[PDB]
Amino acid sequence: GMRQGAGLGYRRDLAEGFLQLRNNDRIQFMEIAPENWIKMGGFARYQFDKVAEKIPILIHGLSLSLGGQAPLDKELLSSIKAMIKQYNTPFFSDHLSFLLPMPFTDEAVKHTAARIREVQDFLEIQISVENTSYYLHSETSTMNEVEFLNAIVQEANCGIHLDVNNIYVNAVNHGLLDPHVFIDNVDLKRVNYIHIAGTVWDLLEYTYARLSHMPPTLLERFPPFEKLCKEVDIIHQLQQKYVKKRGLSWLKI
Ligand SMILES: C[As](C)(=O)[O-]
Ligand SMILES: [Fe+3]
Ligand SMILES: [Fe+3]
Repeated sequence: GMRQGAGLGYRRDLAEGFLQLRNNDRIQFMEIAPENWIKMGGFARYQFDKVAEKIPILIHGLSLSLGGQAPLDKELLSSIKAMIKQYNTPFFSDHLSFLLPMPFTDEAVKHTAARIREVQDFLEIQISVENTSYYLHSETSTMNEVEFLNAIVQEANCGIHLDVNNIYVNAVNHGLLDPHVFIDNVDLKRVNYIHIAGTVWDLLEYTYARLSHMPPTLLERFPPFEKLCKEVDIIHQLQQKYVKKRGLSWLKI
C-alpha cells in the first residue's frame, strides 16, 4: 500500500532516477506492464524490486486482449496474479485489442464483458478497461465509443482506466465524438485510473472538474528523468487545485 496522486511509468532506462528517489512523495506510484516484468533479467528485476521498496506499483498490461477471440492466456494471467500478490497491488488494467475495424455492437459488448468477468474471477479482483485509439471505425457499429466503453464496464462491473490522449486522438482521426461529449457521458463514478501524455491538458482539467473523486494520474510518454518529474509535479499541482476547490477525496488504490 498505497497508490494515489501523480505517478510515472517505469522504464529500465529510467532506473537510475527511480533508484535515487528517497521516498514516494513526488513520484507517488509507478506503472509496469507484466509483459516487460516477465521478461526482465535478474539485474533489471533487482533494480525494479529495489525501487518497489519505496515507490508503489500499479499493473497495466499490454496484451491480454479482452475483446479478442483467442482464448485468454492462462500463463499471462498467472503472472498478473503473481505480481498482484508479490507487490501487494490489487489493481489491474488492460485494453480491448493487441487491419480490421473494432465494431461497437452489442455482440462485441457481450463478448468483451464476458471475458472481463472471467479475468476478474481468476485474479479475484476487479479490473479496469482502458479506452484506446482505433484505426478503422466499423460500418456495423450501433453505438459510439463512450457508449461502448460504458456498456462493457457496466456489464462486466469493472472500472475505467481513462486515457485523455486516446479520447483526443479518436476525435481527431474520426470526427465522430467530441472529446467533451465523451467525458460528459463516460461513467465517471467508475474511473479509478487516468493516463495523460495543450488541448489535451485542458481535457484533463475538463475531466478533473467532473470526477467524483481524484484518481491516480500517470504521466505516460524519451526525455531526461528530472524533466519527467517536473511534468509529474504539474499533474499533481493540478490535482490539488481540484481536490481543494471541489472538496474531493483522493482515491487510494
Ligand atoms: C499507450 As495507449 C494507446 O495503450 O494509452
Ligand atoms: Fe495502455
Ligand atoms: Fe494509456
